[PDB]
Formats: sequence, structure tokens, C-alpha cells
Amino acid sequence: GSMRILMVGLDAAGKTTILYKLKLGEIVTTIPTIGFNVETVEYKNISFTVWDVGGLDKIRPLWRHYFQNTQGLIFVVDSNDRERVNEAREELMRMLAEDELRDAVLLVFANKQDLPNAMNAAEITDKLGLHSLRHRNWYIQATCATSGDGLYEGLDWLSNQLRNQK
Ligand SMILES: Nc1nc2c(ncn2[C@@H]2O[C@H](COP(=O)(O)OP(=O)(O)OP(=O)(O)O)[C@@H](O)[C@H]2O)c(=O)[nH]1
Ligand SMILES: [Mg+2]
Repeated sequence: GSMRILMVGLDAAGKTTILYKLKLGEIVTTIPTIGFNVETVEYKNISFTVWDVGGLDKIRPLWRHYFQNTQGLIFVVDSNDRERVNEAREELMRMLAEDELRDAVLLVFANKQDLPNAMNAAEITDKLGLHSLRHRNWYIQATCATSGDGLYEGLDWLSNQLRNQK
């Protein structure tokens, strides 16, 4: 068995970029993902099956098909997209309301930190209302997917949540 991780977030957030940076160590050219991409990533001797599911609004209903048995959620946010940060919050809270996910741990990637007007992790925390969450293991990590910055730190937390020993 591997650890089942669902990676979701609005379209353009950087999910597919993150998946292939994590898996392949390269920055891949993408198009908006119509279905899903999937790879198993090994980190510190723990294997994570990461489901990168398309975030275009039209296909957001399909996220629910991936909730079952999910152990960890990676919610990717475009930290430069102030106009849509409340929409990101709404989608996150709609997902967190699901009983199926009540035990899932939540890693938020505050992505695109390379952009000069990016909101930082503290700001994104406020905008997503993370501090109000109850009975939820959660962590927010500032990242730049293209440079790799912050990714392994996110994985450190996620691996620690899901593993029970060295
Ligand atoms: N500046 C900047 N751009 C990024 C970063 N991460 C991803 N991108 C760019 O953002 C755009 C969208 O990235 P994707 O990975 O396709 O986004 P997605 O979340 O998979 O989008 P959907 O497939 O629609 O769900 C691409 O042009 C990426 O190169 C980042 O850290 N900084
Ligand atoms: Mg994609």
C-alpha cells in the first residue's frame, strides 16, 4: 500500500507543475488538466500516490469521485491571484465539509511565491480561514513550484503526519 493523496485547487494554481516537479525533478509544459494525472512519489522511504485532479470550474464536481479513502489533501493556491482567493477558500471549505475526508490531513501549498505581488503564507492563512479549523491536522507551506522552493518542506510535514515510525 501507498499513502493516498488528493491534490486539488483552482485551475492554474500549479498542481500539475508540482506533480511532475516532485516526480521527475523537471518543470513540464502543461495544459489545463481535463481529467487527472497520477504518480507515486517516494519521500524519506514513504510512498505517496498523488492524484492531481483538474481544477477548471466545470469539472470541480468530479473531485468528489476521489475523496474515498484519501489520507491527505494537498490544496494548491495561486498566491498571486487575489481575485480568486475567496473562491479557493469556498472550494476548500466545501471539500472539508465532507464526512469522507474528516480524518484527512491538509497540506496547503501557497504557490507562486516568486511573483512579486504574491500573498505570503501568513496572508493566505487568513484568506483561507485556516486558523478557525477544528480537529484538523493542517500545515501551510510557501512554495515556488518552478524553482522547487518549499516543496520538500511540505513533504516533510505530510510524511510525518502519515508515517508512524522511521
Ligand atoms: N510564476 C509561477 N508560475 C507557476 C508556478 N507554478 C506553476 N506555474 C504556472 O502556472 C500555470 C498553471 O500551472 P498548472 O500546473 O498547469 O496548473 P493546474 O493547477 O495543474 O491547473 P489545472 O490543470 O487547470 O487544474 C503554468 O503556466 C505554470 O507554469 C509558480 O510557482 N510560479
Ligand atoms: Mg493540471
